[PDB]
Amino acid sequence: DRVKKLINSQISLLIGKGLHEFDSLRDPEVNDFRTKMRQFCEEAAAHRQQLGWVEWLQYSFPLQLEPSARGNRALLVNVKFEGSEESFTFQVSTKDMPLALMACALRKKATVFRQPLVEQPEEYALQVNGRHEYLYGNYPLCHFQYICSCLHSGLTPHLTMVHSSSILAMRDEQSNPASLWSLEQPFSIELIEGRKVNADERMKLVVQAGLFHGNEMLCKTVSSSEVNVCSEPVWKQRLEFDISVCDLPRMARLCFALYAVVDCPIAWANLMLFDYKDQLKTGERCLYMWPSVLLNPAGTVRGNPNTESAAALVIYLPEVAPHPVYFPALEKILELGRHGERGRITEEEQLQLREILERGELYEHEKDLVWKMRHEVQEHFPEALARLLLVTKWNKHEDVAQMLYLLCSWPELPVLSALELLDFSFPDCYVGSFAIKSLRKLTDDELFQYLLQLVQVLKYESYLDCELTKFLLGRALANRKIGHFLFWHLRSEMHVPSVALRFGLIMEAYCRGSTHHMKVLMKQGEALSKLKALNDFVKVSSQKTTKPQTKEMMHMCMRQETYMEALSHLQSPLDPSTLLEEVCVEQCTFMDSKMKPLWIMYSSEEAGSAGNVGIIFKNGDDLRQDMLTLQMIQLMDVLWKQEGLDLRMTPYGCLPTGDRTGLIEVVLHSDTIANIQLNKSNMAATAAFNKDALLNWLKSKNPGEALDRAIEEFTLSCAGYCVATYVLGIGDRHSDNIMIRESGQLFHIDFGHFLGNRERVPFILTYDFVHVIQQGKTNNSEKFERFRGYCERAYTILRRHGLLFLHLFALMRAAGLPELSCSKDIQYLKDSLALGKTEEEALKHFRVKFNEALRESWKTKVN
Ligand SMILES: COc1ncc(C2=CCOCC2)cc1NS(=O)(=O)c1ccccc1
Repeated sequence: DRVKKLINSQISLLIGKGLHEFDSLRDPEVNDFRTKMRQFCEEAAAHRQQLGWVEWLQYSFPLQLEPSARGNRALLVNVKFEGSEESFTFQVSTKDMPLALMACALRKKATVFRQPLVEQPEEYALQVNGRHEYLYGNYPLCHFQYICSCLHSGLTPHLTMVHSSSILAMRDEQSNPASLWSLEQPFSIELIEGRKVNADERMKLVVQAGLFHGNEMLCKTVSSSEVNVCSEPVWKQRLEFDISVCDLPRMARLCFALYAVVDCPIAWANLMLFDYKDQLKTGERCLYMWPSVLLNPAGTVRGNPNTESAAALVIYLPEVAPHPVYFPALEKILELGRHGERGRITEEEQLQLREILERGELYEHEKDLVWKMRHEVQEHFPEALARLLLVTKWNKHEDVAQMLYLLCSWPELPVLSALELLDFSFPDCYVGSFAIKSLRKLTDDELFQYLLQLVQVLKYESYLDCELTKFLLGRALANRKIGHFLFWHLRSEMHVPSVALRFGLIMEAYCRGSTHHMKVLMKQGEALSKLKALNDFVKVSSQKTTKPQTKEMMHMCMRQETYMEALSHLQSPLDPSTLLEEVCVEQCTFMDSKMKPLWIMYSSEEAGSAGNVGIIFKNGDDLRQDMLTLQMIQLMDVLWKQEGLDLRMTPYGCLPTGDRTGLIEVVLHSDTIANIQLNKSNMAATAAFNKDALLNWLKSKNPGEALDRAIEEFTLSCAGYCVATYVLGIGDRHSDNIMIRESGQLFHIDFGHFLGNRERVPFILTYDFVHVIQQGKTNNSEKFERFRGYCERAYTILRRHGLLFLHLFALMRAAGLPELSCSKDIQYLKDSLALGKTEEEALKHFRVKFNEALRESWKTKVN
C-alpha cells in the first residue's frame, strides 16, 4: 500500500537517515529489534486510540502542577466556550477546583442563553487559551503552573470550556492508519592482522587488549609484540588472558587499543564476548576501529561505520567447543547460587558492617566483611546493594551466582538508589533490570526531570534491545511530552556515528507508535531547516553590508511563501504546550556575535498576551552544556519549592536539535546588566552614579508600591543564582551574561563553563546587586542579612539532596562533555556541597566562603 511507503519516506526524512540503510546492514540484531519494537509500539498505538477522553487528556496534555502540589484568596478568571467569541469574567478562589469553575461557567451560560442547561461540569475540561495546556482533575486552581504563574504576574487566566466530544474528536483525528561452566580453558583469542593503519614509520605498532565487566578489569591487560609500522601490520599471534572461559560474566567485553611506540594512540575498538542471543562468540571478527585521543572500556561495542577509511583489526575468536555454547539461564544460575553459606557473626563484626555500610572507597579487609555478610546486607541494609555489587567478584561465576540469588529476592529500591544502579559501574543485565523495576514507580514528572540522564545511559548499553529502551519507549508512547523530548534528545545526536544506529532505530519504533506525532515533529524539523538556511544567509550577508540592511534582507527571505508556511503554526520544540502561531517578521532580528543567532518572534490572536513568544535559533555553537546547567538549576528550583522556598528562578528552555544547532526560549521584557549599565542619556533611568542605573531601571518599570515587590523578586533570585553558580562552579560571569526581567528577577545565561573548569570558583557577590538588595541605602543590614539567610537556607536544602545531583552528574559522563568526563570534574560538586562534613560544619564553611565573597565586594564599595 502507498500509505506504508509514504510513512516510511516521512520517517526517513524526520530521523535524518533512510530506512533502507538499516536493511542494507543485513544484521539480525538490528532487524529483530525493528520487528519486536514495531509490534510493541503498535500495541501502544491501539491502546491509545481506545482511551477514555480524560485519559487521552492525560496522554496529550499532561498536567503541569506546582512542585509543592505533586505526590482563601480572590482570583479573577475569564472563561469562553469553544466556538464562541463572548466570554465570562468571574471572581473565584485560588482554593476552588476546576469542576466548580466549570459549574459556574455553565450557570452563567445557561442564564445568558435563557435555557435550562443539560451539560454538566463533569463533561468539560478547561483549555489554556491558544495553548496545548489543560486544567483538569481534583486540584485547587493555585496548584496549576498556569494559575500560579498568573498570580505572580498579576495577569488574568483565560480558559476555554472544551467538551468531551471535542476531546474525542482530537483522539479520532490523530489516529494511526489501518555448558559454559564446565570449560576451565583460559580465555584467549587470535590477533590475525590490521588494515588501513596510519602511523609514523620510525616507530613500532602494539595492540593492547583487556577484559572488562564495566569498569573493573576481569584479569590483567595483555599486549602484543612490537611489529614494524605500516598500513597492513601482521601479528598472527595468540594473546592469553589469566581468566577461565567458565568465569566469563555475561556482560564481558574484550577491549582493544592499537598504538605506536619507540605512547602514541592510533585507534580503539570493543566487542561483547557473548552475542545478543547469549551465544559465546566464535569465528573471524573484523573490528573497524575508532580514532583515539589507553584502553576505552566505556566506549561502544559496535564498529566504526566508515569502513572506507577506518583502521581494521582482524581477530579470531577460537571455537571453545564442538557445539554452540550459550550463557546459562537464570534457573541454572539461581540453582547454583541457592547453595551458599550464611555468615553468622558476633556484634563486633556487626558493628563494623553497621558503620561502613552507612558511612566512599573501601579497604581490602572491609570488602571481605561486606561479602561475608551479604545475607545481612540484603535483610538489614537493602539500600547498600550498590556497595555489595562493587565487592562482588565478577570474574568468578560462583560468586556471581551468589550475588544474583540475593538480587532476585532483593526488595524494590527507592528511585535515588535505582538511579545509582544505572551507572556503567554496574553492567550486569539482571542488575539493570532490577534498577528499571525500581524506576517504574517514577511519576511522569520525575521521569521528565531525569529524561536527559536516562537518554545518555542508552550509550552505555551493550545491546539494542534492552529493558531501558523498552521502558523509555513505553513511557514516551503513554505521554506526548515525554515522547516529544525523547525524540529531540535522540534526534540531536544523529550526526554522532556511534549512536546514529541505535538512536535512529528507537526514533523509527516511536514513529510507528504515533503517525500523527511524527507529522507534528516533521513540521518542527521543517522550520529548523529554514532557520538553518536563514541563519547561513545572515552570516554571509552581515559580513559585507550593515546591520539594518542585513535585517531587512532577513525579513525579505522570511517573507517568501516557503518560509511563511514552514515557520508558522507549529508546536515549539522547546515546549510542546506552546504554540508558535504567526511569525511577527517585523520583530525578528539577529545578534552581533560570531554565530549571528536569530531571534524569531511569534504572536497568537487566540492565546492573547501568552501567545507573544520568542525563540532563538543558534547554529555554530554547542548547546549541550547549557541544557544540562539549566536543567540542574530547574531541579534546584523544584527542590527549593518543595520545602516552601520560592527563589523566583528563570529556567528558560534550551534545546539542542542537531549538529551544533538548537533553540533557546526567549525571556521577554528582560535586558542584560551590561545594557542597563551603559547609562544612555534621555532614558527614564539615566543615573548620577553608575551604581544607581540598575535600581533606576527598576523604578521606571515598577512605579510606586510595585518597587517594593520588584526589589524582593531581585533579592530572592539573586540568592538563588548565587548558590546555583557556586554549587555548579559556573564562571566567566560578567555584565553581558546576567539578565534582569522588568519584574526585578535576575538570571544567568551563557553556560559554556562549569564545575570550576580548572580553578575552584569562589562565591560571587556583586556590589551593583548588593546596592539593589539594600534598596539604594549604604548601610542596610536588615535587608542584606535577610538575603544571607535566603542563601544559607537554599544551600542547606541542596546539600540534603546532594546524592541526587551526584548520581545525575555521574550518569551525565556518557554525554561526552569536555568539562564532564572523569572523577575530578564531579569532585567539584562534593566540595561545593561539602557532603563529607556535617550540616553545622558545611554551614560554617559556606559562611566563611560567603564572608570571603563580601570582602571582595567591599573592594568595589571602598571605591
Ligand atoms: C548562550 O546564549 C544565550 N543564552 C540565552 C539567551 C537568552 C536571552 C534572553 O532570553 C533568555 C535566553 C540568549 C543567548 N544568546 S544570544 O546571542 O541571543 C544573546 C546573548 C546575550 C544577550 C542576549 C542574547
